[PDB]
Amino acid sequence: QSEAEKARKELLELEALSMAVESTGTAKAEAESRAEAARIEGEGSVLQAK
Amino acid sequence: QSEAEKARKELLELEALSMAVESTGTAKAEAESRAEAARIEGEGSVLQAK
Repeated sequence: QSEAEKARKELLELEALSMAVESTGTAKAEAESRAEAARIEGEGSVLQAK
Repeated sequence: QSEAEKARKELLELEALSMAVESTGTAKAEAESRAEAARIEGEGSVLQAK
């Protein structure tokens, strides 16, 4: 079990990176989809006001 | 049982590291996913206000 835990620490160190990529990708993809829509709506609003 | 406890201390000393990696990786992955989204929303908000 001690040898399994030496190996398991490295697996947990890798899962911490896989979980950071999956979480940041999801959060960034949603936030950037809102930022693009709000910029399109904002640039459109400047012309509509004109 | 005394010989088993000498070996078991080393296993528990290793599990304390595995448990620190699993807990810190989970906490960091969530917090950084919020920090990235809140930065995208903040930089987007500066342009929307402009």
